Amino acid sequence: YDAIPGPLGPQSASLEGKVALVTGAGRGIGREMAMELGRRGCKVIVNYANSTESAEEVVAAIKKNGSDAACVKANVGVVEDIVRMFEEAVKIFGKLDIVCSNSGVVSFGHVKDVTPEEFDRVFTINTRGQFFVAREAYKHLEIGGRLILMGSITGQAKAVPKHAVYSGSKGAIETFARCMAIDMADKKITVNVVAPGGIKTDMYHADEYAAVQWSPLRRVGLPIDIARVVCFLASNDGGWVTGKVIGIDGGACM
Amino acid sequence: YDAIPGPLGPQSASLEGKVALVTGAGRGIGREMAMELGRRGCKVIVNYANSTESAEEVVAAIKKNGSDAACVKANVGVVEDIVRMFEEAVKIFGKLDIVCSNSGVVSFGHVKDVTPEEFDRVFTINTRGQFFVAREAYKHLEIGGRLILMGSITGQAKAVPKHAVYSGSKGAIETFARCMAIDMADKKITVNVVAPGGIKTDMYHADEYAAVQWSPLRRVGLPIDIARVVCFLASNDGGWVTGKVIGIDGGACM
Amino acid sequence: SKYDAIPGPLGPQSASLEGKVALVTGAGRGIGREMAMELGRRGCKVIVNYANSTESAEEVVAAIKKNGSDAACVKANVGVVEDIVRMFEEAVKIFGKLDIVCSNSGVVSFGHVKDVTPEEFDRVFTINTRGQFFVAREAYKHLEIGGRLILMGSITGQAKAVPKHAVYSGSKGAIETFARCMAIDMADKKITVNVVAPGGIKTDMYHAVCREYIPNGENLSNEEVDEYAAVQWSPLRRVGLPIDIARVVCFLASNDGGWVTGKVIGIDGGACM
Amino acid sequence: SKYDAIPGPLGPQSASLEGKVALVTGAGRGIGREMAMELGRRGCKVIVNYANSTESAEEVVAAIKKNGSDAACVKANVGVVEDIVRMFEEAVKIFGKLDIVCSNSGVVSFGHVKDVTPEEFDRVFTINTRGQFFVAREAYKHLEIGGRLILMGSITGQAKAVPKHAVYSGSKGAIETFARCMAIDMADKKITVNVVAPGGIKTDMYHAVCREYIPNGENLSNEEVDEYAAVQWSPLRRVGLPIDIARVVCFLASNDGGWVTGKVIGIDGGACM
Ligand SMILES: NC(=O)C1=CN([C@@H]2O[C@H](COP(=O)(O)OP(=O)(O)OC[C@H]3O[C@@H](n4cnc5c(N)ncnc54)[C@H](OP(=O)(O)O)[C@@H]3O)[C@@H](O)[C@H]2O)C=CC1
Ligand SMILES: NC(=O)C1=CN([C@@H]2O[C@H](COP(=O)(O)OP(=O)(O)OC[C@H]3O[C@@H](n4cnc5c(N)ncnc54)[C@H](OP(=O)(O)O)[C@@H]3O)[C@@H](O)[C@H]2O)C=CC1
Ligand SMILES: NC(=O)C1=CN([C@@H]2O[C@H](COP(=O)(O)OP(=O)(O)OC[C@H]3O[C@@H](n4cnc5c(N)ncnc54)[C@H](OP(=O)(O)O)[C@@H]3O)[C@@H](O)[C@H]2O)C=CC1
Ligand SMILES: NC(=O)C1=CN([C@@H]2O[C@H](COP(=O)(O)OP(=O)(O)OC[C@H]3O[C@@H](n4cnc5c(N)ncnc54)[C@H](OP(=O)(O)O)[C@@H]3O)[C@@H](O)[C@H]2O)C=CC1
Ligand SMILES: O=C1OCc2c(Cl)c(Cl)c(Cl)c(Cl)c21
Ligand SMILES: O=C1OCc2c(Cl)c(Cl)c(Cl)c(Cl)c21
Repeated sequence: YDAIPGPLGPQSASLEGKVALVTGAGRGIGREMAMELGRRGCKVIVNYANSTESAEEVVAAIKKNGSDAACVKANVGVVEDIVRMFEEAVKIFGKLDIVCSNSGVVSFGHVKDVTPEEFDRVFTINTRGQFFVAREAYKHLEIGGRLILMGSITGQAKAVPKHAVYSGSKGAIETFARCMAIDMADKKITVNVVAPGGIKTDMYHADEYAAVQWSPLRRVGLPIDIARVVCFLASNDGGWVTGKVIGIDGGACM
Repeated sequence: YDAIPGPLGPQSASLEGKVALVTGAGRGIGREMAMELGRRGCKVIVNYANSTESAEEVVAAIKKNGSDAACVKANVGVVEDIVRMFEEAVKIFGKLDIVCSNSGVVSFGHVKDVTPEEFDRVFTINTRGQFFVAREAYKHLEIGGRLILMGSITGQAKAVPKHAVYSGSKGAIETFARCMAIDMADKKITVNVVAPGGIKTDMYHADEYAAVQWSPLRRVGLPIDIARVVCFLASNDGGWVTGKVIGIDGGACM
Repeated sequence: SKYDAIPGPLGPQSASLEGKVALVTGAGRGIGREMAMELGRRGCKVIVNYANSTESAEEVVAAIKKNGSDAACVKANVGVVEDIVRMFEEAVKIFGKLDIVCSNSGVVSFGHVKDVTPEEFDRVFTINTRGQFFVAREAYKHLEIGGRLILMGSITGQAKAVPKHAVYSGSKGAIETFARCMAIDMADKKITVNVVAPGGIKTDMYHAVCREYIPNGENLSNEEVDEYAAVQWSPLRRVGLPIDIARVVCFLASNDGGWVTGKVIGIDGGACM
Repeated sequence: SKYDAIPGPLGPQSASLEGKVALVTGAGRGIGREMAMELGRRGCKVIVNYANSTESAEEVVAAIKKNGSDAACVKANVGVVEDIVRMFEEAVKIFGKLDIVCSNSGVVSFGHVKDVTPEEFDRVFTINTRGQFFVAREAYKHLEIGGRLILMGSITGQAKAVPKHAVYSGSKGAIETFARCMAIDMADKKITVNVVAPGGIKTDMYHAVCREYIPNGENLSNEEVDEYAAVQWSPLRRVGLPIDIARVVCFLASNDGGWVTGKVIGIDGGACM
């Protein structure tokens, strides 16, 4: 039990030769996770449901940076798509080392106005979808693999009105991480959740206020702020971090 | 702002003349919530989905203790039932002061073995169902009302293997409570979650180990242990408690 | 099977504090005074501890007696462990037993971390943290089997946007961990240990430092402060009062709180700080 | 728009600590020594603080130099605020600047709450809590704009089943609140403040009190202890090592940790305590 796990020094942060799959990587945070993982030496499978041109654009940009990439279409709201996606994925690069479950949708509304269709739309993607991406990831990941789920500051936020559906769909992910860390540990896979505060993306648009209001550091959160933490968790540096929820919001209070 | 909210002294704990609706009150924890609320002076609407004979038995026992009660059949997995249930409910006693969302199902399985049907079965009742019972409760509750949702120690537990689905369905409730407390506060309704540890019920069966293992107090948790906290929250004593998660597990660590 | 035994009475009596003896530290003023009054109103005999406010302490004692319950004041400085030990010995000799201990005494403190002196850090922690721990140590020793220990925390223990409050906040955050750990130890006597964590509450502490939680509120009128506390710290749109806290303390102090141990109950009207 | 500016380098360089100067308290042994070594391995110049282990401190300093990075030891007792101030002044005069401060020094303590003495409580809090706060105060003052402050917590800050550990656990729990509050204050210099909360880690502290976290483990062999720690505290089935902690500290210390502030990162292999 004294045996050092992995390399001492900077190489422990290396993602060289790893293969990562990121869901919803054609745009926003998912796109930057893919770009950054690629820059650190990973071959990346860029999943998308709709944004096809965007997806091929991410794949091309990743190749331009020196790493192989490919895209796979799949809607996480359909478990059959998720199963197919992983089967396709492992055949592209031969194995899967890292899985970043990032696909998600936003929603707003006073609880009184929430319809079952809106609730179902959000939970099927943000919660159910991530659960099943996690199930398939467990099956296909290399022993010693990595699974990073997507949460949000709203999972624990205390002052966000008209956001019960969205927040609740994200809060659930935090418990999944704790519970899946136990189950998936039998293949030495760590399972963690990244919980971004506000981050500039299309979802975000739906700067000075965000800068001064949600951060003492006085700036806006960017996709790269999240991508960097994902790479840490995905590396050997994140080896003793499992079942945790990492808040990435610049010291926000919401 | 110096005006005292409600009566000073013991009367602040009184539930005399209140009308409460409890979901899944024909058995287990829900049955005891109904009995105890009744003993404290509440008229109780006993909801059930299947246990009809059990439901009428709870209603009869509550009457025998000195309070009026009635039962209403409704499956929380069907939002149409929930809407109907509340419409029926308010017509029985004329108003609704307290709503205890308690209906829930248990589930077990290593993440790898979870099917979409099992995941959906559990989330539709434990999460989606409670959300919609909450939505209708908001609509029908008296200004100054009370909404108590049902959680679990598993929402935050760290060592329960093969329980991602169940735990996650409960963890979501904790975020709902925080978010609904904001929305529902416009009618002065407090929203909280009770999170029981192991409690002796039918679900439980699925004593010395539970006694010594999950509690320094060295005994098993009972439905009344939960019912009592529910009554506190439901009373004027719980007036400044909103958006909170109250753990009721005798000091357990799971 | 023997575990099927119902702990305590079924029904409203489970919330009764009749014939209970409680001790409240810092009960001459603020939240502590109201805890004492409310506990007295629900049937408890109360030992009203105070360190300085003698006249106020006797006023609370007289008021509690007027409401129909016995009371007595005991002077003790929580920053001196010898005083606490002496206080508990005097307490059990006044009423014979101790069923409930409410550790409430505390001081507030403001200042950017860069400006904190070892003397200021020491002053706050000696009362808020060290003091509560030894009041707890003694409460464990003297409490009845099946007793109750309620510690005083604060929303600041978990708050994320309170600047210039590291010392005070940290002194209350420590209490949350004490509750979890002491709940284990004290359970060998069936004592439950919990923390009440209030948000802003109208008391002398409130008035003094209230403006220090409000961005550019140093020039706020008292009404603009109350109004700011009402709308800003609570969806319920009102200010927190000592009675809001006293009521939860009584719940925890009663048989209703029997399965509640090692917990932190936030009492802030749904505040985000 | 100006907020679209990317903070730091894109790619692997963002994890680089090249040309950084770090100070680690209690770096002569245990987790602190490894933090120093690993920081040194990633390109940092390190000030190895120690209070007693002089020979060990110079050994760490020599080892760091052998790995190709400069280092120097500074003696200071964290329980004495004057020592900490002097330590920071000496530190910035050795390497010219300070980019990273790792507050690691700490002592362990065991005992049922009833048996805790004011001297034992004071000994632990003066080093674990008071000491870390003043190392933090000074780190704020001397750190570069955009610096890093990593405080040492523990799984015990939130643990729910550790008996006879209220003093130690409480001293670490306070650190979690300090991080949230200091992150606000220290942000005016763009400094991020976080806490690393390890589970059981093989060091001298580990060996001594390990058996005190294991029910009836007082008669366990060293192997049965390691084996118990392996299976009992981690689904990953292995014991935690100083390097497991050092790696996370380096992440936080780098540009990768730029948006991570006011957080507590648990590093326990998924333990439940
Ligand atoms: N940006 C923010 O402020 C925060 C975001 N988050 C979470 O981070 C994640 C990324 O957010 P962000 O990048 O801002 O989002 P955007 O709205 O910019 O796009 C997010 C991604 O979700 C994908 N997606 C949606 N539905 C599906 C689906 N059914 N199957 C597969 N992929 C799908 C989209 O792909 P496609 O184009 O193919 O539809 C898109 O790639 C989300 O889960 C979000 O909830 C959390 C906190 C804050
Ligand atoms: N007992 C324990 O250890 C713990 C329980 N809990 C939660 O507390 C609640 C009560 O648990 P417990 O009493 O032990 O459970 P039981 O299994 O004894 O029965 C729970 C209740 O759920 C009701 N129910 C199930 N489905 C529905 C539905 N579709 N619509 C309406 N009611 C429904 C059942 O009614 P019916 O007969 O009509 O089907 C029953 O009344 C649950 O939500 C549970 O998850 C949380 C932590 C611990
Ligand atoms: N007001 C608020 O908004 C909040 C208050 N709290 C906590 O609640 C507790 C009481 O607060 P509050 O009533 O507002 O405070 P006040 O400022 O009104 O004073 C409260 C009590 O503290 C007592 N006290 C101070 N020092 C000592 C000491 N050395 N030994 C014994 N008793 C002492 C005082 O005694 P004496 O009469 O001798 O002066 C007084 O009885 C504190 O622990 C506080 O930090 C937590 C969150 C919010
Ligand atoms: N090991 C574990 O399982 C865990 C450890 N921790 C925390 O990590 C930190 C280090 O732990 P670990 O390496 O195991 O501990 P060790 O017992 O191995 O000793 C660690 C360091 O603490 C230093 N120290 C003690 N007192 C002082 C003082 N008064 N002033 C300055 N430095 C002092 C020691 O200095 P010196 O050489 O002079 O003796 C030593 O360098 C502590 O804060 C500890 O509580 C947290 C969780 C788990
Ligand atoms: O936690 C607290 O301790 C004292 C206090 C005051 Cl006096 C006020 Cl006004 C507010 Cl808002 C808060 Cl949150 C606190
Ligand atoms: O939190 C801790 O501080 C020291 C320590 C040791 Cl020395 C051991 Cl062995 C274990 Cl298991 C834990 Cl959790 C801790």
